[PDB]
Amino acid sequence: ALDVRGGYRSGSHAYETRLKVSEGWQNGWWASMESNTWNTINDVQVEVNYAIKLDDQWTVRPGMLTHFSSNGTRYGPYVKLSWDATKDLNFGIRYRYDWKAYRQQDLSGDMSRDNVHRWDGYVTYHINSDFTFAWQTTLYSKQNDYRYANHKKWATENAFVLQYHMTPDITPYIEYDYLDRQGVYNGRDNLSENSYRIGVSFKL
Ligand SMILES: CCCCCCCC
Ligand SMILES: CCCCCCCC
Ligand SMILES: CCCCCCCC
Ligand SMILES: CCCCCCCC
Repeated sequence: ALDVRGGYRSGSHAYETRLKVSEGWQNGWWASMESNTWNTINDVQVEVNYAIKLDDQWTVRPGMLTHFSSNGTRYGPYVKLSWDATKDLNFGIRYRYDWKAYRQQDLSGDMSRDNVHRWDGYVTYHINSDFTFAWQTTLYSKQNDYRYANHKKWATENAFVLQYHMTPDITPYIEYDYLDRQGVYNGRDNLSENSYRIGVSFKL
């Protein structure tokens, strides 16, 4: 599947575009590659996991998200648990440890590693043949002496996605995210970060 997404961030006063290609294999392997651009008025991420079928409803996915930026490489081993409660309702939970392969100045001025503990919760609800609603909730916290742009050692994200199944292989969507007070505009941080996004996913 190919996903193209454009987004506006209200606190950062910035536009971002994501181009993403993802595929599940019948042997259980799954992978994704994406690029994200950032235009104030950049990253590449590779994700791989393996789907362990516990039964017809339950799947465990050991995986890793590798994140490439100009600062360097960040490795995010994870485990995701997925439950298809019904054909129309799926729940998911993931814990990921984001470990930076590069050292950065911490809040005390010492060189350390800005590693992160990250949890995501997922609910996907196929409302009817036309629409699917998905919510992803996220909590991450710092392992070491660093902070987020909200002046805390932790922050949240909440992503709300409405997908319209126009075609069986074309799915336009709209999305609203609240990314905590993590907006940064001209060195000034602690801004409310609303995120408004529109995209479309294309199946083969
Ligand atoms: C899923 C990998 C677990 C890594 C946790 C490390 C905590 C210091
Ligand atoms: C068994 C996983 C529960 C997922 C919680 C959903 C939070 C949006
Ligand atoms: C179609 C009306 C029910 C949809 C609400 C469920 C959560 C988005
Ligand atoms: C079912 C949608 C949940 C919305 C949560 C909003 C949290 C402030």
